[PDB]
Amino acid sequence: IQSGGPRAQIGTTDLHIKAEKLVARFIGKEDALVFSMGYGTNANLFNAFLDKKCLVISDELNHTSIRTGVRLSGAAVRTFKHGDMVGLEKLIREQIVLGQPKTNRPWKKILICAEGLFSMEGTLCNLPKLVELKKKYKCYLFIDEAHSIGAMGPTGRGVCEIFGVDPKDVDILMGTFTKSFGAAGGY
Amino acid sequence: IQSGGPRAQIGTTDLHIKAEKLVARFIGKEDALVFSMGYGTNANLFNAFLDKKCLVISDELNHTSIRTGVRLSGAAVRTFKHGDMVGLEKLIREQIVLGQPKTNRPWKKILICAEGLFSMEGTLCNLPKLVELKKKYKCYLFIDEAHSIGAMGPTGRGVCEIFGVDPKDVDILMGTFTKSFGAAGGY
Repeated sequence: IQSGGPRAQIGTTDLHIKAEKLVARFIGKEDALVFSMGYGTNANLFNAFLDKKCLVISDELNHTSIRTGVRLSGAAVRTFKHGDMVGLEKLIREQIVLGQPKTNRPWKKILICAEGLFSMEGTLCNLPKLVELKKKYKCYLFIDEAHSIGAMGPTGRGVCEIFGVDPKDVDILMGTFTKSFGAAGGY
Repeated sequence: IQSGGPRAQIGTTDLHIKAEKLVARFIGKEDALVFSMGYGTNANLFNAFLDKKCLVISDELNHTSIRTGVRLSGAAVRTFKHGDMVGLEKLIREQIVLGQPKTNRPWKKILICAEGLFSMEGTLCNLPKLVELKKKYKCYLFIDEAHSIGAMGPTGRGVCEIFGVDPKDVDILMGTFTKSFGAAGGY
């Protein structure tokens, strides 16, 4: 029941490797990592791959962990009304045109954050149209499948199975084992 | 008394090579070209090395040939009042900040055009301060020594000799043999 330390120092075992391989095969992607907390995952991801010259366009109903993780990095934030895609496209166009505030230089990067299922409304996210705009405007996509994985779809793979979307158009997928697997952690 | 054709086709002789070498040695630069007209030189230079995403900051008293050459290329033009350097620095700063019009992207290039001696006022150009700002703000310098070369300076080299400026801070120097050499052409 005792760990050794960080994964980089001594903490890794073969069980971690097996779990990562099995999760990656289950989702349909190439590789995966596992952590000991979902809140920590969402809080420490964006700090790692973002900066203060980038932009994040996230839904207004996102979880608190995503907000904390984005706040820790330094990027700019703009939100669109929940379940509205014309507003999303309009915001994307306007923010590409305007550029960085007070300097008007081109945005170095644009990331879109959403959720597979919002667990206060019960609604889904319009994944096919999100893929359409991300391909058209060269954005990136981040999806949080905390409540979708394991419990939705014909065989339980989430919203990609529900909408028939190939799980290669989504740049980063993350979820937790807490909701529908009776365990703890994230990936 | 007959030429053959363009310099690229058959028109070159050894006399052209000797003249280019001697002019380059006389001015103090590394290499030079000679043409058959000064108006044509000024009209066809900027078309060759400029574009529509660049900016030209020229004095308000420049010759007509410079204006035609700049107009033929497509670049944007802004002028500063004659004999005023605070306005020049202010314009440089504002135009670097603002960027390309209606798009606000960074200026791809900035070129400053002046004259060694303005042959309607009799005044010179403040070469040392022009060099100071071009070095400070990373601009480029173009000088038109039509009336200065041959007839000004301790030994007749122009405004570089008058101000003691090393003729390496000036990116492009051009003049004519019409005024003070009793001939025709330009370099």
